[PDB]
Amino acid sequence: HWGYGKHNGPEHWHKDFPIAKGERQSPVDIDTHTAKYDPSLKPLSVSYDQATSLRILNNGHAFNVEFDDSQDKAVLKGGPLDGTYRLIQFHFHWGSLDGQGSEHTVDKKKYAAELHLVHWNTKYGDFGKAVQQPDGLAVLGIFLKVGSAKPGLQKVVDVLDSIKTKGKSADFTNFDPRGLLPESLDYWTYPGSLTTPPLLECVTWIVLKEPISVSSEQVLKFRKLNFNGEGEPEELMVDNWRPAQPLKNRQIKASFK
Ligand SMILES: O=C(O)/C=C/c1ccc(O)c(O)c1
Ligand SMILES: [Zn+2]
Repeated sequence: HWGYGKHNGPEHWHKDFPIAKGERQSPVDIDTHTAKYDPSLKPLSVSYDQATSLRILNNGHAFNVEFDDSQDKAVLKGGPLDGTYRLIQFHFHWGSLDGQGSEHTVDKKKYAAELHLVHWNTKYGDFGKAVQQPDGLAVLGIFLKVGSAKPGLQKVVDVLDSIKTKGKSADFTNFDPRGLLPESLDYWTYPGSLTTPPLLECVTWIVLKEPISVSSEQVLKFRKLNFNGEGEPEELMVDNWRPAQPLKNRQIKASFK
């Protein structure tokens, strides 16, 4: 199957998922000088106070912290969005070195990692139906740079040993995702896609301008995870990021002047 290796990595995905060469693929490079401020963009509304996390799972490509999305608990609205989007899970993409790891880039700059808070449009009823729609998902992207530790990330770092290999999961209740947000909600937004197969073109991307800082020790722990399952040759889970894709006929809008 697909992955991030030399023989099954991003350059190969188009053979099983032709949409990989589509008109609105993600990630993209955000050219800060070309992005245009859009004064009509409403401020983002991130309501995570009633968030209910459930479990953390190593799925062989990244680890996902899953939330109960059977009710309007944790929701994203406003900004470029029409309607209410419910948080279903968050995950990260990271590198084998601090100089790479993010999927979106800013003026070609690569960050050490990137957090994706995934939300689906409640007008579509469930996640599976939402990914089949052009405005089905809203993903909040947050860059991570290596520096000071992020306290709100430590509980995730400490449970990683329990989900080292593909297919392993662990209880992960009472985790507050608000601890992963930067101070400012200034953002860039554009229409795009899932960045892993099936690469569906169903995402309104909202990428925050302000990165969060995490420590070298925190990201080092991410790099101890495994892509393989237990009892299989160890392949470290590093560089699970897709590189920037052609912008094509799209404009990236900024919420700030
Ligand atoms: O196939 C699915 O069921 C979900 C895929 C998925 C979900 C969230 C992402 O950011 C992404 O790249 C892919
Ligand atoms: Zn992602």
